[PDB]
Amino acid sequence: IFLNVLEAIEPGVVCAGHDNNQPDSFAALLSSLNELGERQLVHVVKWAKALPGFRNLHVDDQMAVIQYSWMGLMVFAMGWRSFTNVNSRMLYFAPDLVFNEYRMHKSRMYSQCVRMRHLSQEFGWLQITPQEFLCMKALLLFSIIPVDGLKNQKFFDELRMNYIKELDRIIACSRRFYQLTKLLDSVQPIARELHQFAFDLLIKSHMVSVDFPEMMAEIISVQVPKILSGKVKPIYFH
Ligand SMILES: C[C@](O)(COc1ccc(C#N)c2ccccc12)C(=O)Nc1ccc(C#N)c(C(F)(F)F)c1
Repeated sequence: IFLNVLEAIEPGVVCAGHDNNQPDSFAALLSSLNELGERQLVHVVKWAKALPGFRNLHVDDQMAVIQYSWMGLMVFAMGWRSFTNVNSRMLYFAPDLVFNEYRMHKSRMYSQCVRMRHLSQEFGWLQITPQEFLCMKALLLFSIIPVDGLKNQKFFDELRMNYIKELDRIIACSRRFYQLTKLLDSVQPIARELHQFAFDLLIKSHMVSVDFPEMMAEIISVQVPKILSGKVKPIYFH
């Protein structure tokens, strides 16, 4: 039942709308990454709200965790696509936005991309199944909260616990749980580097010819700083 649900609500492919007939440029690549992220958010919200038990959370907490977890969710999903689609040879951000090393360098996000490629390879090395991927991704939505707590911390704690239990079941074991939790923890530092990058870019957006979509600009200026300043922190297993 649980896996049936995750499979059913998994979003289809989301395209960036990038012009691949134009020579690569920092401005063009970043405008496309921004647009892609904005398009993806729309689906992340619909996805999250259709997750088992998600509606139990206080309305404010729902929006909050989606926004805090947004980067991590996409890093994880992107690494999986890269693994399944091109065996981690390139970063599959979208069917029309595939990054080779040249693009990684021109985007000025090289270090972050390399780390995501390593994550992509991990899916292969650990032979992560599509079902483990789905459950781990759902768990990622419940892996970052305010140090001060949510409006209804109890409901969140209950939900996170239940999702960990579903991962347990899909595994059923100790060694596997160790690997998977270690993998999940690895997503956080990567999302952090991207959060920092996004924040720095927004602040200087008017000087690099980059354009930021409405929702993304709000989240980067309201939510991301809470993460970078340590007011909102990921939940690590280890
Ligand atoms: C530079 C930027 O356009 C900034 O975009 C974001 C800024 C702040 C976020 C927050 N909070 C945020 C959360 C989620 C996605 C993007 C976000 C970018 O990184 N885009 C990007 C687009 C698609 C995927 C994918 N898949 C990824 C990937 F996750 F890194 F892989 C990255």
